[PDB]
Amino acid sequence: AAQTNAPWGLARISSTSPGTSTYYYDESAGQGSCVYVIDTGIEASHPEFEGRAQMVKTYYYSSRDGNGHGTHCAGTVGSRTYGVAKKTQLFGVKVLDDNGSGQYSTIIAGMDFVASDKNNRNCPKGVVASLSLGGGYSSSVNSAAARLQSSGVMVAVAAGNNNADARNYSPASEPSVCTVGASDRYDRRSSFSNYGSVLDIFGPGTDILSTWIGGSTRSISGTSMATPHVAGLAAYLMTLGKTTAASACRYIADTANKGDLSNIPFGTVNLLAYNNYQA
Ligand SMILES: [Pr+3]
Ligand SMILES: [Pr+3]
Repeated sequence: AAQTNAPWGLARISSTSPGTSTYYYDESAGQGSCVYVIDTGIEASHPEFEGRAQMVKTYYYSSRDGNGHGTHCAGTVGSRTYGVAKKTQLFGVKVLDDNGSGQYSTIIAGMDFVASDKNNRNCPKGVVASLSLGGGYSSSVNSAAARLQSSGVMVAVAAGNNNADARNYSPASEPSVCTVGASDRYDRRSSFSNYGSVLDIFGPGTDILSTWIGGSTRSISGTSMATPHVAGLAAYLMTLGKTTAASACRYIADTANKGDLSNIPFGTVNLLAYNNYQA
């Protein structure tokens, strides 16, 4: 399948080179997989989700995304126009408030929730969780991410926007998950992207167009935007049967574009998420 004039991030993930505009992908499009977006919520009513999104848990007064951040990330996972895996099922878990903030206790509860809740869903091709969030180092937050991964969920987490070593941020610094840095459309490390040995992979993160609340769209930047590219890619590859929740991050690194990125510090992987679609 081919989407013409795609957001640059989608085009990038289906090309060995920067600068292309068409997103090439297998028509299976992540069908049969499930992605939990653990964030500010998802505006499930957005036409771009086509009925494939639903809120399943909130830790606040409402399940509504009153911010937009979660809706943007969910859109990059699986919206029609802005999504990597355009036919996946999206599940919203609101651990962040409408200012985009959340307590670590709540974020941990949300991860534990997904580990259990997946056992009540039909997700024959597997389960992914996208965590576009984080703050300073916490062994408890890292452990929650490790548990979620161990439970059989492909966990993708943001590296953080501190232009620093991700070792000092959580859940980024949890080794057993998939820690995602951000790149821009000229294949530079995004100016804000964290780096370091714990990064597993980079995804498009600068000037990423996706869904927003109020049935709208906008372009924003962050390792928060790179993370759902990788979560969506994992879902897509799992639907194709090429990999599993336990092995998808490694598979994505195995098959990534290598050495294409600039301003990568020595000791940080130079690996950019790539779907290797061959029609
Ligand atoms: Pr290349
Ligand atoms: Pr890792």
